[PDB]
Amino acid sequence: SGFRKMAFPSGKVEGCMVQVTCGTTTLNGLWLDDVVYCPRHVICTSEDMLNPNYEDLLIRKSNHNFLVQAGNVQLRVIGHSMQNCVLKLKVDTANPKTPKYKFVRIQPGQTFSVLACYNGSPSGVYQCAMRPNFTIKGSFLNGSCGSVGFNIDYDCVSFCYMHHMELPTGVHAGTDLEGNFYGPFVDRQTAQAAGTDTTITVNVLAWLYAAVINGDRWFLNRFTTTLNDFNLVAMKYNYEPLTQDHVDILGPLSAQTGIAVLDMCASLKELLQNGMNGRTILGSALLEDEFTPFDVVRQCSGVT
Amino acid sequence: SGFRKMAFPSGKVEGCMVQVTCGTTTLNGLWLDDVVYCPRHVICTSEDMLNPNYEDLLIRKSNHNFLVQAGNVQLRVIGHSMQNCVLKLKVDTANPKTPKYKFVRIQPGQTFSVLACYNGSPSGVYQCAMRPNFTIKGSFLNGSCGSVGFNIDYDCVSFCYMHHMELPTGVHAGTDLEGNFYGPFVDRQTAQAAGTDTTITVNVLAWLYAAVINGDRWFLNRFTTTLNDFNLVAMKYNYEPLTQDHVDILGPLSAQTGIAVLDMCASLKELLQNGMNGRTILGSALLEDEFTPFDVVRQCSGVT
Ligand SMILES: O=C(c1cc(=O)[nH]c2ccccc12)N1CCN(c2cccc(C(F)(F)F)c2)CC1
Ligand SMILES: O=C(c1cc(=O)[nH]c2ccccc12)N1CCN(c2cccc(C(F)(F)F)c2)CC1
Repeated sequence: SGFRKMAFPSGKVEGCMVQVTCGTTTLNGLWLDDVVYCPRHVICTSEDMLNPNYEDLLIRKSNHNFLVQAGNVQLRVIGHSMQNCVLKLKVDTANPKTPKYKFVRIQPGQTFSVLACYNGSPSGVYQCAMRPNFTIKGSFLNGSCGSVGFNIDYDCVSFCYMHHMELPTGVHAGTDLEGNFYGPFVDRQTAQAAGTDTTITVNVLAWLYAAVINGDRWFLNRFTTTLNDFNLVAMKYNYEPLTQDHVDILGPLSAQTGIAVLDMCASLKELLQNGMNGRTILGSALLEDEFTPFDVVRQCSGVT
Repeated sequence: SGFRKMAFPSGKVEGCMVQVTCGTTTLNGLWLDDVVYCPRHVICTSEDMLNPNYEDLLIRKSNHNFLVQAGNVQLRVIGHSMQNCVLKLKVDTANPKTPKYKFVRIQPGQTFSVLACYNGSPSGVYQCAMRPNFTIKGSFLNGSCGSVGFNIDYDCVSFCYMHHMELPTGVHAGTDLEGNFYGPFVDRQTAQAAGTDTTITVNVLAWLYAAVINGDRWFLNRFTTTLNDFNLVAMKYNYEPLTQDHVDILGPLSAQTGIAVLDMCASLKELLQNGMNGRTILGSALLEDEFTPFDVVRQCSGVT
C-alpha cells in the first residue's frame, strides 16, 4: 500500500540527453538514432528574443555552428533542419543507447514523467500532468530548455514533451517532439495568456478510488448523484465536465472497490461543497488531479 | 521557477536491479560488483513468518537454491552469507553497470530517492524522507522487497535503504545496505509499534524558503521569535525541536532571501497557530517536511 507521485524510471531517457550549443546559448537536446532534437530558440540572441524571424536566423547558421556534446564526446553535425519549433540536427553517429521509442502528442489531463536537464546532464525526475490549459506546473531553471517528458510502456519510451519556456505566471510551456506547441503559446519573449485552468475531474475521482484502496474512506457517503447534477457542481468549482467516457475509464476502479462511479461523484460533490474540514486524503489537504485512472491502476496493481 | 517533489535520475540504479528467487519466494536484489544484496526474509516460508530462526533457515540453504536473474541472464551464485537482515550472494560475474557507490546510513529527516521494483524490474521512482520514527511513507506492493533508496552526488550513488516490510499502519520499514534496520523494527510478521512521528521542522522551514523564492509570500509576517519561544509551539504541534545547527544549515537560504531564520520561524509559528485559512504554499494546503535545505538549495540553484 501507499500512494506517491511516482515518475517512471528515467534511465532509458538519461542515455539520450545531450548538450546543444549555438553561439553563446546552451540548452539540452534529445539524441535518438542519428538525430538530436532541441528547441529552435537555441539560435536566438538576446536582441531578437522579443520577436525572432527563425527562418532568417537559421539561414545565418551552418552545421558547424551547432555543437552537440554527449557527456564528453563531440557529435559531428552533418545536417540541420527546422520542424515547427524544434531543430533536428543530423549527426554522423547513431545513439547506441537509443531505446524503443515513439513521438506522441498527449491529451490534456494526461500525465507524464519529466527529466530535468542542465548542460545535457539529468538532475532530477518528477511526475506531472498536462493541464487542460496546455501548460505544465513543472520545476525548471535557466538551462532547462530541451528537457523532455515521456511515458514508458514496458520497453518503449513515448516522448511527448520538450521544454521550451516559462510563462511570467511561473507555469511552463513546451512542444511535442514534432515542435508543435501544446496550447496557444509561441516561442517569443512576450506576454502570453496562460488561460483558465480547470481541475481534471476524472483524475480526482481516480485518486479518490486510490484513497479507498489505500485505507482512506472518511469522505465516503450515503449519497449518490446523476451525471447532470454532479456536472453543475463541477462547473461552479471550475472542474472539467465528467462525460460517460470518463465513467467508462473508471469502470475497473469501480469494480475493484465496489463503489459505483456516481457514488464517488457524490462524495466529490460533498468535498467540493464542504471542504476537507481540516482532514486529509492520501496525505493531502486538497483534491489531487495529477493521477490518471491508469496511474492509480498501475500504482495499486504493480505494473513494471 | 516551480517546486516539485523531485527524485534523482534512476538510471545508475536500474542497472543494478536483479531478481532473487529462493524456493517459492521472489523479491529484488541489488547487484554491485560480484555481490547481490537482498532482504534475508527471501528464505522464509509462510509457516516460520511469525518468528523465523534465520540462521537455521539459512543452514538448510545452499548456493544453488538462490536464483539470481538479471533481466534474462542467470547469475552463478558461488557464495552466500547473512549480514544482519541482508543476504550477500556472491556471484561469478561483476555487474558491468556498477556505478561509483557508497553504502551510507542516513539520519531521520533526510530525504532519498526510491526505485520501486517488482521481479527485478524498475516500475517507478519517487522522493521520500526517513521519518523521525525511522519509517518511510512509501508506495510498495507484493514483490517490492529489495527495492532501494539512494542519493546521487554527481556520479556517485550512495545507497541508504533496502525495502523489507510494510507495517499494519500502511507505513514502510527497511534496513541500511549492511542489513541494519532503521528503527526498532525486526523482520518478523508481528505487530510492531511504529512510534510517534514528528514533523521535520528544519525541512518545513527550508520549504518555506523555497516558497518565498518561487513567489509565494502570503505567509510572511512583521513578527519574529526566539529559538526558545518557537520550540514551545513546535512541542505543542509535534514538530522536531529546532537547534542552532538547523539555524546554521538554513544560513544559505536566509542569505538568498534576506529573511532571518527566526523571522521565518515566526511565520511558521503563525501558520501552526492559525492554519492556512484555505490558502496554499507551493501548491499545497499543508506544511511539507520532505525537502531538506540541501534539496531546496539544489532545486532552486540547478545542481546536475
Ligand atoms: O532556461 C530558461 C528558463 C526556462 C524555464 O522554464 N524557467 C526559467 C527560470 C528562470 C530563468 C530561465 C528559465 N530560459 C532560457 C532560454 N529562454 C529563451 C531564450 C530565447 C528565446 C526564448 C523564446 F521562448 F522566446 F523563444 C526563450 C527561455 C528561458
Ligand atoms: O512484498 C511484500 C509487501 C511489501 C510492502 O511494503 N507492502 C506490501 C503490501 C501488500 C502486500 C505485500 C507487501 N511482502 C512480501 C514479503 N513479506 C515478508 C515475507 C516473509 C517474512 C517477512 C518478515 F518481514 F516478517 F520478515 C516479510 C513482506 C510483505
